[PDB]
Amino acid sequence: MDPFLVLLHSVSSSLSSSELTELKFLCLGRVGKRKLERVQSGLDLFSMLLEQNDLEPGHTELLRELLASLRRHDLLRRVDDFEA
Amino acid sequence: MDPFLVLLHSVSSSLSSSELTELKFLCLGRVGKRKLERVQSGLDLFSMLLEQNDLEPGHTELLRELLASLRRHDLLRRVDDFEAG
Amino acid sequence: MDPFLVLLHSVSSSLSSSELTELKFLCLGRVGKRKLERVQSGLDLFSMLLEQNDLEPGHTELLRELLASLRRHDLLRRVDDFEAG
Amino acid sequence: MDPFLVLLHSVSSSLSSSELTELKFLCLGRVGKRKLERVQSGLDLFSMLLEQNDLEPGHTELLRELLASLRRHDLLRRVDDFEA
Amino acid sequence: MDPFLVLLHSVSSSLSSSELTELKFLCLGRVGKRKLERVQSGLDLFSMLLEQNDLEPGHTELLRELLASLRRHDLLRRVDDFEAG
Amino acid sequence: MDPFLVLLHSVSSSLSSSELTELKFLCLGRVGKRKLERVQSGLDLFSMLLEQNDLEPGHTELLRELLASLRRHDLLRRVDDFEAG
Amino acid sequence: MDPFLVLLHSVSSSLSSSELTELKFLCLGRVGKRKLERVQSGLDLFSMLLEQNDLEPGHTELLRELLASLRRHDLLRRVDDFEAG
Amino acid sequence: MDPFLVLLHSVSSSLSSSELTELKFLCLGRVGKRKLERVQSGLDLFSMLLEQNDLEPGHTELLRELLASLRRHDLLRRVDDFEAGA
Amino acid sequence: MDPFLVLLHSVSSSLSSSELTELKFLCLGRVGKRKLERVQSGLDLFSMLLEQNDLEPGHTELLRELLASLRRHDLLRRVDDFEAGA
Amino acid sequence: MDPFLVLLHSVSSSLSSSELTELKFLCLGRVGKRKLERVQSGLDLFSMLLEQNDLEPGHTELLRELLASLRRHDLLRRVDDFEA
Amino acid sequence: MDPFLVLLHSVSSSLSSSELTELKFLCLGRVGKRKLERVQSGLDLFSMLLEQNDLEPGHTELLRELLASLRRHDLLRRVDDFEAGA
Amino acid sequence: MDPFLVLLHSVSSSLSSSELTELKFLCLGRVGKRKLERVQSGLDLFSMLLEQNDLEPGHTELLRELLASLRRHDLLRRVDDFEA
Amino acid sequence: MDPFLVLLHSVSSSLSSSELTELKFLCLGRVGKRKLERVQSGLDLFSMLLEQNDLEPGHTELLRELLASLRRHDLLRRVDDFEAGA
Amino acid sequence: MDPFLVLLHSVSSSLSSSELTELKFLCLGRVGKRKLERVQSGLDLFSMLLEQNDLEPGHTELLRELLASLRRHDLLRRVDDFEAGA
Amino acid sequence: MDPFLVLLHSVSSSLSSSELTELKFLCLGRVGKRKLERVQSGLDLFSMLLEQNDLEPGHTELLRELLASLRRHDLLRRVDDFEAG
Amino acid sequence: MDPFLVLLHSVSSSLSSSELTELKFLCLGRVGKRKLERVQSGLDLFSMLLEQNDLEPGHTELLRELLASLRRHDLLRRVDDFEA
Amino acid sequence: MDPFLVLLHSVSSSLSSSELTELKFLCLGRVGKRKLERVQSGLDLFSMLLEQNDLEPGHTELLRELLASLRRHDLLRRVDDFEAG
Amino acid sequence: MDPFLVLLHSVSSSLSSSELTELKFLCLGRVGKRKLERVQSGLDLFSMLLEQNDLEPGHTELLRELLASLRRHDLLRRVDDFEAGA
Amino acid sequence: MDPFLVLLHSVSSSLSSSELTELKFLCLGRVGKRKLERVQSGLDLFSMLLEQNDLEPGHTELLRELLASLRRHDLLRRVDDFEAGA
Amino acid sequence: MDPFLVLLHSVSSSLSSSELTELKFLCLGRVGKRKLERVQSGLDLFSMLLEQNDLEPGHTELLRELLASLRRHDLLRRVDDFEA
Amino acid sequence: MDPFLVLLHSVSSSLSSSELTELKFLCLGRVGKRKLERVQSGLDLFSMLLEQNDLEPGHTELLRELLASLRRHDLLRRVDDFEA
Amino acid sequence: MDPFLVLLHSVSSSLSSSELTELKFLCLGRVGKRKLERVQSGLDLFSMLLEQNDLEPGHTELLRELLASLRRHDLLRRVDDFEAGA
Amino acid sequence: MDPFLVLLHSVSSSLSSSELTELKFLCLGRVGKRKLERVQSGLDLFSMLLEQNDLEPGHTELLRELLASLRRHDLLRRVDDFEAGA
Amino acid sequence: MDPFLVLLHSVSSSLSSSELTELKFLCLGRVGKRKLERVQSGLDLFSMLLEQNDLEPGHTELLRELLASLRRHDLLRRVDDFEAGA
Repeated sequence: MDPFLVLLHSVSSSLSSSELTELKFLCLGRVGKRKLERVQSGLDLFSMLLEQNDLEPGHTELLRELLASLRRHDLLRRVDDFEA
Repeated sequence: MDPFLVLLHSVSSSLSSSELTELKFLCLGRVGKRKLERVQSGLDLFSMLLEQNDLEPGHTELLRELLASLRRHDLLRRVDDFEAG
Repeated sequence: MDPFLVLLHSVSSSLSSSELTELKFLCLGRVGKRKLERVQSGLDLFSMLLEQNDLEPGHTELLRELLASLRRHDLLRRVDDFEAG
Repeated sequence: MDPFLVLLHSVSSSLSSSELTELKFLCLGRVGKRKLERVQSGLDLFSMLLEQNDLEPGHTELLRELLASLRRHDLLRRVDDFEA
Repeated sequence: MDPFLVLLHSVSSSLSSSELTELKFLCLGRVGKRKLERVQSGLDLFSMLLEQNDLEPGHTELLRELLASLRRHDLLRRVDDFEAG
Repeated sequence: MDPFLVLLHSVSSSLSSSELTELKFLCLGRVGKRKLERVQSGLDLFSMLLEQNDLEPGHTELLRELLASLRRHDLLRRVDDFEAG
Repeated sequence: MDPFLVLLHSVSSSLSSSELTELKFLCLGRVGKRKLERVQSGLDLFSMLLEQNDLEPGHTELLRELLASLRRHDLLRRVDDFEAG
Repeated sequence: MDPFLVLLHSVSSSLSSSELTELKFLCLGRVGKRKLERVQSGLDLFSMLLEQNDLEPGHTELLRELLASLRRHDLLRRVDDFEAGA
Repeated sequence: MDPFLVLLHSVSSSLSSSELTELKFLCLGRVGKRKLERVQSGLDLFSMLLEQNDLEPGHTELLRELLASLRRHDLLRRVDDFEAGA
Repeated sequence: MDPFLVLLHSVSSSLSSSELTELKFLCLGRVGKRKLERVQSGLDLFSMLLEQNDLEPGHTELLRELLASLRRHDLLRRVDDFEA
Repeated sequence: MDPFLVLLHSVSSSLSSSELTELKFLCLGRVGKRKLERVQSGLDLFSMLLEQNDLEPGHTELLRELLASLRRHDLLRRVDDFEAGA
Repeated sequence: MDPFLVLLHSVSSSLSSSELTELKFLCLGRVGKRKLERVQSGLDLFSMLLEQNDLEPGHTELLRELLASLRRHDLLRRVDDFEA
Repeated sequence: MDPFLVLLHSVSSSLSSSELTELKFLCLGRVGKRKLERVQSGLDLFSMLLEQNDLEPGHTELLRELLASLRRHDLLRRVDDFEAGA
Repeated sequence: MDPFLVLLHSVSSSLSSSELTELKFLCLGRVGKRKLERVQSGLDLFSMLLEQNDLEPGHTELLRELLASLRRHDLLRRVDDFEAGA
Repeated sequence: MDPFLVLLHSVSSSLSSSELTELKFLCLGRVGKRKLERVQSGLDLFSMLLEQNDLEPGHTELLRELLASLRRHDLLRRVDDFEAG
Repeated sequence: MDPFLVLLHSVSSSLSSSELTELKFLCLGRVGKRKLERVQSGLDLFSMLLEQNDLEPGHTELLRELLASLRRHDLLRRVDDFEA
Repeated sequence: MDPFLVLLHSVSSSLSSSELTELKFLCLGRVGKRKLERVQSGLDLFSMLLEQNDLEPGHTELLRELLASLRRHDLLRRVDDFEAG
Repeated sequence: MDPFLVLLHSVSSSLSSSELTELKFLCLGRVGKRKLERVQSGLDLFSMLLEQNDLEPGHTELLRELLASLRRHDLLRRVDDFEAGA
Repeated sequence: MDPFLVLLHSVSSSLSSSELTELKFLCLGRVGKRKLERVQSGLDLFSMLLEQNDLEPGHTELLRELLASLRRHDLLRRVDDFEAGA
Repeated sequence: MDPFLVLLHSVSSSLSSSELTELKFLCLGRVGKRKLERVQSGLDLFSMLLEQNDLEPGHTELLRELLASLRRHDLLRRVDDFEA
Repeated sequence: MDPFLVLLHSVSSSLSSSELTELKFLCLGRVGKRKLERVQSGLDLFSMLLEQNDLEPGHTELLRELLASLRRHDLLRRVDDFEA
Repeated sequence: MDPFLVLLHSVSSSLSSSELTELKFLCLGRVGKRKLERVQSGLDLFSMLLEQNDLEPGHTELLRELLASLRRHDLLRRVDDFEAGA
Repeated sequence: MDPFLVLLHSVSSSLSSSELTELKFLCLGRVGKRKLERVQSGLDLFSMLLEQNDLEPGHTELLRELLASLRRHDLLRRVDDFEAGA
Repeated sequence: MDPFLVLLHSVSSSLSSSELTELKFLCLGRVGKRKLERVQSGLDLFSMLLEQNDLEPGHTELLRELLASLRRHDLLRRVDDFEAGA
C-alpha cells in the first residue's frame, strides 16, 4: 500500500466533528461551497485537496499549518515520524 | 471560450440545495412544472432560461434580481466585474 | 417578476419549525396526510395552497387568519403594505 | 392549428409523475393492461382516449371528473376559459 | 367513473409510509417477495389484490380487517358510507 | 367470427412483459428454442399451441393450468364464462 | 371513382402495425396460412376479402365486427357516414 | 376430381417458406440437387414424389412421417379423415 | 359472337400466374405432360378441355368445381349470370 | 416532343413504390388483374389508361382525382401550370 | 388506293402478340384449325375474313365487336372517322 | 444550395426527442397515423409538410406557430434572420 | 391397331423436353450425330431404334434400362402391365 | 405440465435483487461474463444451468449448496417436499 | 388473516428504541452485520428470523427467551394466550 | 467508317434498361406498337429513327431533346464535340 | 427416412442466432467467405459440411468438438444416444 | 487508376447512416424521388451527381458545401490535399 | 448400355447453376467463346470434351481436377468406385 | 489451305451474338438491308466483304478498325501475328 | 463450488458502509475513479481485484493488509483457517 | 498504438458523471443539441471534437482550458508530460 | 489447367457483395455502363478485363492496386506466392 | 480445429459492452467508420483485424497492447499459455 494513504487514514481516524467543522471553515477559500456540503469526514476533504495538488508526498506545509491551527501537537509527531 | 458560460458556471458552483429550492420557487411562473421537476443544479435552470431568451449577454436584469432576492452580495460583485470589462 | 411570489417568500423566510408545525396542524382539513408528510418549509405549503386555489392575489383571507392565529402581528403589516400598493 | 390540441398540450405540460400514476390508476377500467404499460406522459393517455371516443371538442365530462379528483382547480379554470 | 376505484383512491391518499410498511408486513402470505419490492404506495398493493380476486365490490372483508388492525376508525366510516348507499 | 379466437385475443390483451416471460419459461418443454425466439406477444404463442393441438375449444386444461400458475384469477372467470355459455 | 374503394383506402391509411397483426390473427379461419404471409398493409387483406365475397358494398358486417374488436370507435363513425349518406 | 389431388392441394396451401425449406432438407436423399433447385412450393415437390412412386393413394407413410417431423398435428387429422373414406 | 367464348375470355382475363399453376396441378389426370408444358394462359387450357369434351355450353360442372377449389366466389356469380340469362 | 408525354414522364418520375401500390389499388375497377400484374412503374399504368381513352390532353379529371387522393398537392400545381 | 385496305393496315399495325392470340381465340368458331395455325399477323386473319365475306366496306359490325371486346377504344375512333368520312 | 433547406436542416439539428414527440402530437390532424409511425427526426416531418404544401418559402406561419408552442424563442430569431 | 405401337405412343406422350435431351445423350453410342440432329419427339427416336432391331415386341430390355435411369417408375408399371397382358 | 419447472418458477418468484447479485457472484466460475451480463431474474440463470447439465431432476446438489449459502432454510423445505413425493 | 402475524404485529407495536437495540445486541450471533445495519423496527428482525426458520408457529422458544431477557412479563401473557387457543 | 455511326454506337453503349424504357415511352407517337415491341437496345431504335429521316448528320435536335429529358449531360458534351 | 438427417434436424432446431454466429466464426477456415454469406440457419452449414465430406454417419468428431466449444451438453447426449443404438 | 475515383472512395468510406440521410435531404432539389429511393451508400449519390455534371475533377464546390454543412473539417483537408497536387 | 455415359449422367445430375458457371469459367482456354454460349447443363460440356478427346474412359484426370477445384469430395468417390469396379 | 481463310475462321470462332449485331450495325452503309438479313455468323459477313474487295490479304484496315471499335484487343494481336 | 469464493462472500457479508468507504479510500491508486463509483458492496471491489490479478488463492497479502488496517482481527482468523 | 489516443483514454478514465455534466455545459456552443444527447462518457465528446478539428496532437489549448476550469490540476501534469516526452 | 485461371478463381471465391460493388465503382472508366449491369460475381469482371488486355499473366499491376484499395492484404500474399512460383 | 480461433473465441467470450466500446475507440485509426459501425461483438473486430493482417498466429503484439490497456491481466495469462505450449 502507499505509506502516504495509510498516514492520512490514521490522521483522519483521530478527529471529532467539531474539529471537522473548524477545518471546513479554514478551507473556505480553496474549495467551493457546493462541494463542501458533501464532506462528512476527513477523507473526502483530503481527496479533494489531493486532486487540487494542494497535498503531495513531499509537500506537507498546508497539513502542518492546519494541524498547528487546531492545536493538535500529537499528530504532528506522527507526521514528522513519517517524514523522517 | 465563451466568457458568459464561464461566468454562469462560476456562479452556479457556489450555491447550496436550499438556495436552489428558493430559486425554483421564485421561477415558478416562467417554467412549467414538468420541466422544473428535472432540475438538479443551477446549470439546468440557466440552460432553460437561455433557451427561452430570458438570459442574454446584454440582458442580465433577471439574474441580478434573483441574486439580490437571495441576499448574496458577493456574486453581484462578480457579475459587475464581468459586465465592466 | 411577480411581487406576490416575493411577498410569500419574504413571509416564509421569517418562520421557525414550531410555527410550521402549528400551521400544519391548522391546515389538517384541507390537505391530505400523504401530501402533508412531504412539507419541510413554508414554500411547499404555499405551493399546495396556490394549486388548490385557496390562496390568490386578490383573496388573501386564509393567510391573514393563519397569521392572526399564530399571534404574528409584524407580518400582517407587510401584507397590508402589499395590498395598499 | 386546432385549439383543442393546444389546450390538451397545455394541460399535459403541467403534470408531474405521481399525478400521472394516479390518472393511470383511475383509468383502469377503460384501457387494457398492455396499452397502459406504454404510457409515459399525458399525451399518450389523451391520444388513446381520443381514439376510443371518450374525449371530444363538445364532451369534456371525463376530463373534468379526473381533474376534480386530482384536486387541481387552476386547470379547471383553463378548461372553463376554453369552453367559453 | 367507477365509484369503487374512487373509494380506493381516497383511502390510499390518507396513509403514511409507516402504515404502508405495516400493511406490507400483514400481507406476507398472499403476495410473493419479488412483487412486494415494487410497492411504493397503496395503489400498487390494491391493484395486486384486485388481480388476485381478494378485493371485490361485494367482498370488502379483508380491507376492513386490515383497517381495523391499523386502528384507523375514521376510514371504516368511509367504507360503511360507501356500502350503505 | 369465431368466439374462441375472440376469447384468446381478449385474454392476450391483458398480459404484460414479465408474465409473457414467465409463460415462455413454463412452456420450455413443448416449443423449441428457435421458435420461442420469435415470440413477442401472446398471440404467437397461442398460434403455435393451436398448431400443435395442445389447445382446442373442447380442451382448455393447459391454459387453465398456466393461468393458475400466474395467480391470475380474474381471467379464469372469463374462461368459465365462455365455457358455461 | 368508386366511393367504396375510397372509403377502404381512407380506413386502411389509419392503422399501425400492431393493429394489422391483430387483424391477421382474427382472420385466421377464413384465409390460408400461405396467403397471409404476403400481407403487409390493409389493402392486401381487403382485396382478399373482396375476392372471397366476404366484403361487399351492401354487406359490411365483418368490417364493423373487426373494428369493434379493435376498439376503434372513430372509424365506425366513418363507416356510418358512408352508409347513411 | 381426384379426392387425392384435392387433399394434396389443401395440405400444400397451409405451409410457409421455412417449412418448405425443412421439407426440402429432409427429402435430400431421394431427389437430386438440380431438380430440388426448381421447387418453389409444395405442389412442385409432391409432383416429383408422385412420379417416383413414393406417394400413392394407398401408401401414405412418407407423408405422415414428414408431417410428424414438422410437428403439424392438425394436418394429420385431415389425412386421417381422408383415409377414413375407405 | 358466341356468348360462351366471351364468358371464357372474361374468366381467363382475371387470373394470375399462381392460380394458373394451381389449375394446371388440379388437371394432372386429364391432360398429358407434354401438352401441359405448352400452357401459358387460361385460353390454352380451355381450348384443350373444349376439344376433349370436358367443357360444353350446357355442361359446366368441372369449371365450377375448379373455381370453388380456387376459392374465387366472384367468378361463380358471372357463371350463374350466364347460365340464367340463356 | 409532345407536351403531354413530357408532363406524364415528369409526374411519374416523382413517385415511390407505396404510392404505386395505392394507385394500383385505386384503379382496381378499370384494369384487369392479369394486366395489373405487369405494372412496375407509372409509365405502364399511364399507357394502359391512355389506350382505354380515360386520359386525354383535354380530359384530365381522373389524374387530378388520383393525385388529390394521394395528398400530393405539389403535382397538382404542375398539372395546372400545364393546362394554363 | 382502296381506303378500306389502308384502314385495315393501320389497324393491324398497332397490335401486339397477346392481342393477336386473343383475337384468334375469339375467332375459333368461324375459321378452321388448320387455317388458324398459319396466322402470324393480323393481315392474314383479315384476308381470311374478307374471303369468307365477313368483313365488307359497310358491313363492319364484327370488327367493332372484336375491338370492343379487346377494350381498344382508340381504334374505334379510327373506324368511326373512316365511316363518317365516306 | 437552396437557403430554405439549409435553414430547415439547421432548425432540425437543434431539437431533442421529447420535443419531436410534442411536434408529432401537435400535427395529428394533418398527417395520418401510418405515416407518422415512420418519423424518427425533424427532417422526415419537414419533408411530409413540404409535400403537402403546408411549408413553402413564402408561407412559414405553421412553423412559427409550432416553434412558439414549443417555447423556443431562439430559433424564431433564426427564422426572422432568414426572412429578412 | 398394333398394341406395341399404342404402348409406344402412350409412353412418348408423357415426356418433357429435358427428359428427351437426357435420352438423346444416353443413346449417343448407338445413333449417329446427323440422325440425332433430326429428333424432335420420342416417336422419332423410337422409329430409329425399331429400324435397327434394338426394340422388339419380345425384347424390351433397353427401354426398361432407359426408364430406370430416368427414375420414372410409373412407366415401368405400364410396361409390366403390357407384358403381362400378352 | 412438468413439476420440475413449476418448482423452479416457485423458487425464483421468492428472491429479491441483492440475493440475485449474490447468486451471480457465487456462479462466477461456471458461466461467462458476457452471458452473466444478461441475467435479470432467476429464470435466466436457471435456464443456462439447465443447458450446461449442472441442474437435472435428480442432480440437485448445486441448488442446495446455493440455497444453504444464502441462509434460506424455508426454500430447502420446498425442495425436500418435491423430492419426497417422487 | 394469519393469527401469528397479528400476534407478531401486536408484540412489535409495544417496543421502544432501547429495547430494539438490546434485541439487536442479543441476536448478534445469528444475523450478519450488513443485515442488522438495516433493522429499524421489530418487524424487520422478525422477518429475518422467520426466513431463517428460527421462529415458527409451533416453536416459540427463542421469542420467549428474548422476551424474558428484557423482563417484559406482560407480553408473555399474550404469547401464552395465543398458544392456549 | 462514317463518324455518325460511331457516335451513335458510343452513345448506345452507355444506357441501361430503365433509360431504354423511358426512351421507348417518349417515342410513343412516332413509332408503332408492333415495331416498338421488337426493340431490345438503342441500336434498333436508332435504326428505326434513321429509316424515317428523323435523325440526320445535320439535324440532331430530337437526339438532344431526348438526352436532355433523360437528364444525361455527359452525352450532350459528346454530341457537341462531334458537331464542332 | 434417414436417421442421420432426422438427428441433424433435431440438433439444428435448438439453436439461436448468437450460437449460429459463433459456429460460423469457428468454421472460418473450412468454408469460403462467399458461401458463408448465404448461411441463415444450421441446415445450410450442415449441408455444406456434408458436401465437403467433413460430416459422415460414422465420423462425427467435428460436430462433437463444435458442440463442446458452444458448451451445449444436452445435445452431446443426443449424439451419444444416436451412436449407442 | 484515376485519382478522383480513389478520393471519392476514400471520402465515402468514412460516413455513417445519419450523415447519408442528411445528404439525401440536402440534395432534394437535384435528384428525383424515385432515384433517391435507390441510394444505400455514398457511391450511388456520387455516381448520380457525376452523371448530371455537378461533380467534376476541376469543379468541386458542391462537395465542399455539403462537407461544410455536415461539419466535417477533417475531410475538407483531404479535398485540399488532392487539389494542391493537381 | 455404356457405364461411362451412365456415370457422366449421374455426375451431371448433381450440379447447380453456380457450379456450372464456375466450370465454364475454368474451361475457358479449351472451348471457344461461341461454343460456350450454347451450354445449359453439364451434358453439353461433357459432349464437347468427349469430341475434343480430352475425356476418355481411361483418362479422367481433367474431371478429377475440376471436381477437386469445386471442392466436391463426394463425387470423387463415385469416380473412384467406377474406376475400381472396372 | 490459305492462311488468310484460317485466320478469318479463327477470328469468327470467338464472337457472340451481341458482337455480331454491333458489327451488322457498323457495316450498315456497305451492305444492303436484304443481304444483311441473311447473316447469322461472321463467315457470311466476311464472305460478303470479300466479294466487294473491301477485305484483302494486303488491306486489313477495316477489320482492325472494327475490332478496335469492339474493344477486342486480344484479336488485334492475332491479326498482327498473322501479318508479321 | 470454489472454497475461495465462499470465503470472499463470507468476509463481504460482515462489513458495514463506513468500512466499505475506508476500503474504497485505501484502494485509490489501483482502481480508476470511474470504476470506483459503481461499487456499492464488497463483492464488486473483490471482483475488480480478482480481474486485475491482485487476489489469487495463493496470494492473499493485500487482503490481510486491508483487514489489519481496518483493525478487524476476527476476520484474519477466518482467513488463516481457510489457508490452513 | 497512437500515443495520443492512449492519452485521451487515460484522461477519460479518471472522470465522474458530474464532471461530464459540467464539460457538456461548457461545450454547449460547439456541439449541437441533438448530438450532445448521445454522449455517455468522455470518449464520445473527444471523438466529436476530433472530427470538428478542435483537438489535434499539435493543438491542445481547448483541453487545457477545460481541465483548468474543472480545477483538475493532476491531469494537466499528464498532459504536460505527454507534450514534453514527444 | 492454367495456373492463372485457378488463381483468379481462388481470389474471386473470397469476396462479398459490398466489395464487388466497390470494385464495380472503381472501374467506371474502363468498362461501359451497359456491360457493368451484367456483372454478378468477380469472374465476369475478370473475364472482361482479360478480354480488354488489362490483365495478363505477366502484368498484374491493376489487380494489385485494386486489392490494395480494398485493404485486403491476405490476397496480396497469394498473388506474391503465385508470382514467385512462376 | 485451429487452436488460434479457439483462443480468440475464448478471449472474446469474456468481455462486456463498455470494454468493447473502449476497444472500438482504441482501434480508431486502423478501421474505417462505416466498418466500425457494424461491430457488435469482439468476433467482428477480430475478423477485420485478421483480414488486414494485423493479427497472426506468429504475431500477437497488438492484442497484448490492447489487453494491457484494458488492465485485464487474467487473459494475458491465457495468451502466454497458448504461445508457450505451442
